Amino acid sequence: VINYVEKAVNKLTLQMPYQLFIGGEFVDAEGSKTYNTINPTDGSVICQVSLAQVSDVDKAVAAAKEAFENGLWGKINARDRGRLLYRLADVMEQHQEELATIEALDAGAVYTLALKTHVGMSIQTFRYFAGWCDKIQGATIPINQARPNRNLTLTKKEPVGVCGIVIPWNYPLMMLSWKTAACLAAGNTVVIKPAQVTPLTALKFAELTLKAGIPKGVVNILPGSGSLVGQRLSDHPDVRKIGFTGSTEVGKHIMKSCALSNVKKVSLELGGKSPLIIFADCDLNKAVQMGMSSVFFNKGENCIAAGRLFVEESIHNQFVQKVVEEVEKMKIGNPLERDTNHGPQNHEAHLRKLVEYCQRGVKEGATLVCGGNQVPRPGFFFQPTVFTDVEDHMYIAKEESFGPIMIISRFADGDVDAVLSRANATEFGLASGVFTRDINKALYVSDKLQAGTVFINTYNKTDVAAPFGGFKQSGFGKDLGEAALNEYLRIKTVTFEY
Amino acid sequence: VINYVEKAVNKLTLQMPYQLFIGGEFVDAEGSKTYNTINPTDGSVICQVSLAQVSDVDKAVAAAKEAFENGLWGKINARDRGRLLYRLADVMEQHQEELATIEALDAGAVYTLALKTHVGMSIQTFRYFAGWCDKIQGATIPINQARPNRNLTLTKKEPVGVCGIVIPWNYPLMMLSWKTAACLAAGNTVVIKPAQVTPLTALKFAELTLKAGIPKGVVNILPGSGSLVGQRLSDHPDVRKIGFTGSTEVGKHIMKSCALSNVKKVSLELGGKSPLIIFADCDLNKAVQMGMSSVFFNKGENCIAAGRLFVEESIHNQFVQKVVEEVEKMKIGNPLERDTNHGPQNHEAHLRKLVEYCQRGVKEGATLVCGGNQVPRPGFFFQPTVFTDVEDHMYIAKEESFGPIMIISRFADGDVDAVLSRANATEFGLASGVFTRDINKALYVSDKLQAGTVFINTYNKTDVAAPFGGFKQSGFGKDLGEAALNEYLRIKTVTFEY
Amino acid sequence: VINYVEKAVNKLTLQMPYQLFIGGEFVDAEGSKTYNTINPTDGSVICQVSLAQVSDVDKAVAAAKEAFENGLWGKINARDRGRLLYRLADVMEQHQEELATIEALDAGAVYTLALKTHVGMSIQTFRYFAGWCDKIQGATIPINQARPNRNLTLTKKEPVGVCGIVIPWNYPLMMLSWKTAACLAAGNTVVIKPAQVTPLTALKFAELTLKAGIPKGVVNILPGSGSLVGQRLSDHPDVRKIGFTGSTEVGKHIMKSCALSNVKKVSLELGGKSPLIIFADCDLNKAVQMGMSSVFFNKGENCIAAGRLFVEESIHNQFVQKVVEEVEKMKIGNPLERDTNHGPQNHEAHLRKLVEYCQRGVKEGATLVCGGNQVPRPGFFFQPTVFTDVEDHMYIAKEESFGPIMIISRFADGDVDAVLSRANATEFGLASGVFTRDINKALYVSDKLQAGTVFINTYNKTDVAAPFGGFKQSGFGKDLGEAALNEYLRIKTVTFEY
Amino acid sequence: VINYVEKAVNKLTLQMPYQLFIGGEFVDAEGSKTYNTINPTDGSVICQVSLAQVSDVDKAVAAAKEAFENGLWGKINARDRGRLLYRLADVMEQHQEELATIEALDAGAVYTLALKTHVGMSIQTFRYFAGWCDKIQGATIPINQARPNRNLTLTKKEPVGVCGIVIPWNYPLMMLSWKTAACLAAGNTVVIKPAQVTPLTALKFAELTLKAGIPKGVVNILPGSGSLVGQRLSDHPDVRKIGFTGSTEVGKHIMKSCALSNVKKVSLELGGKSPLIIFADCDLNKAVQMGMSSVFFNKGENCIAAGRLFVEESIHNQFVQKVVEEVEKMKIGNPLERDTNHGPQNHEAHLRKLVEYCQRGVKEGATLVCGGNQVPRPGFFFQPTVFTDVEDHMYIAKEESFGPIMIISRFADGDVDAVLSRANATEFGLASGVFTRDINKALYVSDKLQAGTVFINTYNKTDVAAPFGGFKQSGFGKDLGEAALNEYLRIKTVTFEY
Repeated sequence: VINYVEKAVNKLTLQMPYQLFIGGEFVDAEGSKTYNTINPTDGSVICQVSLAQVSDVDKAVAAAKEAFENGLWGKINARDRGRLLYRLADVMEQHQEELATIEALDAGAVYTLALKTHVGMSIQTFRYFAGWCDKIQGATIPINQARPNRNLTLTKKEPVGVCGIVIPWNYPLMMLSWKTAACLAAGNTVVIKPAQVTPLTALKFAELTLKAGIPKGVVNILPGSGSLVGQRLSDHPDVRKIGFTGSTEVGKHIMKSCALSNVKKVSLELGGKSPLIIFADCDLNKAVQMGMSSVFFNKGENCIAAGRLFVEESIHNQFVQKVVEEVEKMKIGNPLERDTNHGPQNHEAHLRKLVEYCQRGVKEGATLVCGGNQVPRPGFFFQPTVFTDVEDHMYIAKEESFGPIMIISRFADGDVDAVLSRANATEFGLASGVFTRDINKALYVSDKLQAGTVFINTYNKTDVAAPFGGFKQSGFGKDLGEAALNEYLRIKTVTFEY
Repeated sequence: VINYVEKAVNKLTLQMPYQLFIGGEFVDAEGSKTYNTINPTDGSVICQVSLAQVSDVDKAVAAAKEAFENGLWGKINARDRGRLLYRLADVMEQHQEELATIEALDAGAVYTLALKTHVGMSIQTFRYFAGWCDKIQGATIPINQARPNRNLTLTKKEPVGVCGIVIPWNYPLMMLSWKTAACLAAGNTVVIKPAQVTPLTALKFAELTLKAGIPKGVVNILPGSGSLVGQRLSDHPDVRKIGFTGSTEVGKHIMKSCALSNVKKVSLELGGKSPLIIFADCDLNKAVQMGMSSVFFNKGENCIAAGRLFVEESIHNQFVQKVVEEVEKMKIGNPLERDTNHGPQNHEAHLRKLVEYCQRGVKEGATLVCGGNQVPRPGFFFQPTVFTDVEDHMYIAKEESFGPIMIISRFADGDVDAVLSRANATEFGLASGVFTRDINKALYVSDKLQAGTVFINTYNKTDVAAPFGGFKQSGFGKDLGEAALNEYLRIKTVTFEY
Repeated sequence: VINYVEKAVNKLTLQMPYQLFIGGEFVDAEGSKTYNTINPTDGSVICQVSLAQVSDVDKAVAAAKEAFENGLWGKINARDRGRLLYRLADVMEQHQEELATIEALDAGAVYTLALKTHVGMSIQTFRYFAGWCDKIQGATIPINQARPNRNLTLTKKEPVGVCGIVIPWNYPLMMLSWKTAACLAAGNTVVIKPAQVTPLTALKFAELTLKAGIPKGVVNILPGSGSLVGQRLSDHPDVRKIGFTGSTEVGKHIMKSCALSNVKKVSLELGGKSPLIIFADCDLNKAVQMGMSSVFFNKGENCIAAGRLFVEESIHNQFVQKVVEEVEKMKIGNPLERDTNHGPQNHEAHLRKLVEYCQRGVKEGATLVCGGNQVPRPGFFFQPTVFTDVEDHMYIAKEESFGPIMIISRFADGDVDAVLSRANATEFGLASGVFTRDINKALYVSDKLQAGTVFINTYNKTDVAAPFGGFKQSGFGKDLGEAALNEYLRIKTVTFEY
Repeated sequence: VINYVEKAVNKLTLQMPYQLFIGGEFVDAEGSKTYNTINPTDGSVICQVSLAQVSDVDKAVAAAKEAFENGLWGKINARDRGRLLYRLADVMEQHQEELATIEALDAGAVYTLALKTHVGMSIQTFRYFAGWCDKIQGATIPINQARPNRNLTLTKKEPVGVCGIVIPWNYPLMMLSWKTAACLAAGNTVVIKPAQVTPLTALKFAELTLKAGIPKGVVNILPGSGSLVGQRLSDHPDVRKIGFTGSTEVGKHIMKSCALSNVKKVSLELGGKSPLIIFADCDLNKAVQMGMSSVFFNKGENCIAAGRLFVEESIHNQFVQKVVEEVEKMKIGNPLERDTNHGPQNHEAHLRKLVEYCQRGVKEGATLVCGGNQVPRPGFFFQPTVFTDVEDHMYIAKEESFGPIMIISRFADGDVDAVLSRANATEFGLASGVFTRDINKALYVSDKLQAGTVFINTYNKTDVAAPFGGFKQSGFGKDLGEAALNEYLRIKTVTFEY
């Protein structure tokens, strides 16, 4: 029997585990330490959650190691491992309303969006990777023959072993799912650290692994702080791989820690300052719709959000007025209400960063066209914001907001290479976009953009089959697609002579 | 007009450049600093070589950056890049005797081995990767369609940009070639740091890039110290990837430096303590030949050398008897003499280390069967050495010698799981081998060995098509094979809506 | 509602459709023509089944074509096509006892075997290929650029369209599933011609596609004769691909008919005369068990059955003695009885062929050790048969029996190339096998066998992930594995200049 | 010594072999039978060429079988096979002016074009496929394990054996090269039948394989008639694969002959009636330039030639004006004059068909804008022709001219699906094109065109890396690219239990 926090909301009775998940069991932290998780819609405490300590990380890694080395997970067929992951996706789908509600409460995710993306995409993720398990293939290789003898060379794809996954708070279930699905499909076991401020879908996911029949110790979940739990994962001598999504500075420190312990493999998705170039020959009304999506989707708490929009001089003014007209129509409110378009920011500290961000933008001389402030109501709501007259030297031209802030610069009519130069003048390279009806421009611009993803006449179009990862200081390695599996596999070369 | 050190030796005239190679020209280091390179056959000075300084590193990187961003290398067809690399291999072949002789002088490589391996495998490497240039392909992916609209998703494989390559001294030209061929085939430009003690084939290779018509700036070579030149390459904001081969300790430091600068990609090949398991049911004569090769090849200065032999108890004495008989037959001497089959160790400090290594082995209780000492002749020759009665706790059972030292333990007849457990009891995971005529044991043992390469009834059988890299603290990433290209490429996802 | 033949048997109530399945409905053939399907355990009529006519084929193809061009199947995401095929596998699993019972009645398949293989492997097949739908990917290719312009080249993997599947009677549901799963996973629609003698699991499968939600017209099933139905499919101008399994002479005629109509694509699996080579150094008791399986699995009605065993002279007599002991332990009876391990032959005309086959074997001079005859009982049972002293010139050394007839030849001790030569002296090349504990022999023999599949120290080990198809007159193209998808896809190359 | 026809021409002394090439020797046909090859520039006899008989085909196939089974070609490393094919490409390059002059003489290929395309692409083809030899790789597959035992499954890619290649007369050397390079890269041996009317570059090519060191019997060339030589190749019991390019009717007959002999593999490229769709929003002057190339390239003797141009109503009349202006500037004459744009048709019978084709187009009501008859001058020149007011039911809208005849229909402005319907209403499916600056039209149109190749904003842009082959009655299988290799390889599955 599992201890729950029960809550009746959204016409459901939520049953939320709140303890550490280690070796198939929900257990209190060492010395029963806990912390509060906060609802961004009204600032209230949802419940108390176990606060993992160093000894708890060690118990989790030990359980993951045992599950990998001696447990059923390491012995079953690749095809049966896949069956378990498909059953897990089915169990998640049976609980999708509940998971989406927990996400609305814990993260401020608009409920209708959370069904489709936060939860719906996580289900797609497990189903996609489940189908990879028995389709992961090595090679046979036509090497030179040590005549008069013969040689056969093959490669074997093998699991890396115990992995640590450290994730951020913007899409708690979905980020967990991206990495976990690929990690488990490859035959590994895992210790997951959700962001401290958003542990609840992760703990509910953990209970779902029990319903799906995932062997004990395969998945272990440790709510708690990065500087304690995350740090110990990256230092642990039995952990062989870290998968990380978060900030550039923490990513640096994680890679350092992987280096100084046991040269564990690492992949890093480190956010960005993604440019969107909008030419005068685009479909303007579509560009407004997609341009706004690029910035405001999931209240701007979106790794690939367009952090700058460059708009061609001759449509710039019409583009801005049309955006303001559409911004006025956005319904801000409780994420659980079906008419809500724009939910609260994830947590209070982040809201404060956003207020300070927009003060600095006004200070340095950009034109505030709308928004810029906390919305007057309970919780942590921020008004959808539009800046124009942004210049390349400005702080808001360089720094990632991670909030609903459209940062617009103009470019001269016909100025393709000049605008690309401005778009590429960043140490980030996560995403980018271009809107234009002209095929020659669309193709040339996507070639020249220095980003891991280029959207053409769309934005936010991710898919579980399409690899997602950054260039330069946005990190390296892919989540999603076949490419993601390579992070979680090792290649063994076997050469016979006969 | 290039300055050479000219030397008549081995029935040819060596013309050795000795300066830094930057932006397609040979140039002195800052303040014209130099150092001496030493011939391990007699301890004599071969010549003075430029000693690269930090500002030379910045010059090399800026030439590489400019070659990549604006030069012909970034504009030519992939197929034409391939033609230049195939022409480079042909120029290397035209100079194969000269290169092999430089290698014999600088590194102590036995000339007939150097022609076949050091040089011959380098020519194969460039020809292999030249064929990859126009066969590097991305994907088209069947993503969910944003109905009523359509979506097309593709991936583009793109070069990463300026790369830094830092290599060790055991196979100077061949290590350089493994990494450089894959690096250039992917369309990157490169700054290479050869080990300080062995710069000469690298600088001759650099001259050959001019004869092959490789555009200036594409290849830049900086003889000099790792603590200075290597460090600055790992720290440089314009370098996007480091490929490194060397010690675990330096690899940790490079990975750390990659993190703390700009999260540059890194691959690491870090050596190991590779076990070779010899069962009683093998062909014993062939096991002696291959077992000796596994230790003594290239005077044991060999990343994948077997660092422990486990020999089934019922054949252990007869195996050791036969090994001793063959060691007595080895001809130790000048690497340029055609009768020589064991040349000098690469440099004096390494010779000292081996003497000390064998002292510790005797001290801790291992039976010295033969060798153990410097050979009483000029230069840095070390005796082919056999230890028996080696126990798992011994220092020589855990530490990598990188010298011609066969380290033998017994295992009981019928043991398989017990010896595997002892063979896998290391934080390294580079290579391994198993000799047996039994199919079931061969397959089972290769499955169970925790190493990047498993040889079955052979050893040292590398091939340019077969990926090579370690597990655990032997690092990550591959050299050789199609898999090596992935270290040198980035994946851009492009998603259209139409 | 659907019309069923109801039958209480095996502690179940069977509900068997018996009509044509066209455009999502069971319908009578033109003129309400029918034929009888025969239970091979007693020779009784199971029921009457619609007898498809030419006008019915034209309707099936029309329904398939509409379903492809205008129906839902042609519009849904690949991922959703995959979900439907997974759902199909789940429905087949929910009905596995019933499907296994129908196969016992219709094909004489021993129920416990049918559950595990005929049905169990069919379920695996649909789940395997369901996983492929959203992982079928084309390429982007680094072509030469028409300077000063640029070029992009990609390939798209597309369905072929309407396919005809013509299958034999030995594994009615399983053969249907192999081809249909790959065909549908690639996005095609299908008209299936089951062998006239075994229509019933196919018709039940048809009903299960309704339960799974497969759009109408995607799967169409036409019980009837090959000379009428099969021939029209192969002639039809709207069918773009035929997948065929059966005899070499019908395969040739199908391929000719594909040629003369509209150059439709064709794949052919044409049976064989598969050699199994048993060396004296194998595990002998295992060789007896695996050797028995290679011949007697599914009453020898097995495309990959070993049609010749070559046994090394020093173990021959002992092998034969041990085989006869095991053959005597075989329980011949009703496939529905749990103790049965050898069921009846599929139908009467095949039983007649087996009797004549053995008559000719005795006539030409082989020694009949046991069997060779119809068992004295109702139905069409054939006694497990062993021949020894078979010479290469004999009819039974050359021609496929497709019955439970073990055909044994000796080869001299130490021969390898001589036995390989005899094993390869056939126009067939479907499967083959080798038993030996010697790694060098196993690898060498597998290299030299001219067959699509080589089993090493096992036999009948097929897997849904492992491609299966023949060389030479055994045909071309693969079922199972990623390779199977290629028979059902076309590649479009798209080249842009910009 | 080799017998040559010597000819002083184009500043060279051509040395042209004229005999059969069998087993590395040039030999007369049976009974010293010969035929005349005709210069299409003036109708003169170039020389007499051996006329292969049935007994000559059997000798060529015997030489190829022995070369494959017992000769060096079947024994060398894949990498060494690649080196020989690279060297062959280099020998062809050394003789490129000579080969291009022979092509001018024998096929009427314009010399400047023959250098760049007929010969230049043939050289690229060998170099591309030479790079594939050591990169052809099979798989290791994660099958279910027969517990308590283990299983390993791998695939091996192997050559098919003796192949026959039957080619047409439009690009004699280039079609030979496409097929032969992929065939040989995969490790096969080959018997080539050049079109009877154009044997000379093939026989010169054969001599070049001797200079390149291709082992004797690997390549065999038999000039002679399709109905005798080509027929015997497709009937031969030792030929395992036919690669064919030519007409649909011959291709059907070839495929039928493959069926009835020994089920040999077959690939077919059968020409087309390829539509080029030109929208009003294209770059019009470039549309005219590319539209002209699409038709008139290589005097229309081009299997991917646009056989219908659909031009949007609002630009139709201007398009046709510009075309007539460009056609009047075309220089018609001797293929050796360096200003010739338009050479003679390949041979007399083809010229006569072109005259009848144009009579038929006029008779059925199409408007002849220019040309339509034989240029008055010696040889077989045909006037570059333009037809407008072409309607869908017309013979010239359905049938391939294979000549310099632009066949233009309008389509209504703003229609897209309707023009697609008309473009797709053919049983052919080889190539197609679309000219438009609109990205959404380009992508949608390329998706909907039922053709193996779609060109966007270009035409005739083939590349040795980009697979080329038809859909529907244009045949199946690819030439060029990695995909071509699969026609020439077979897959062996090897499954171990241990």
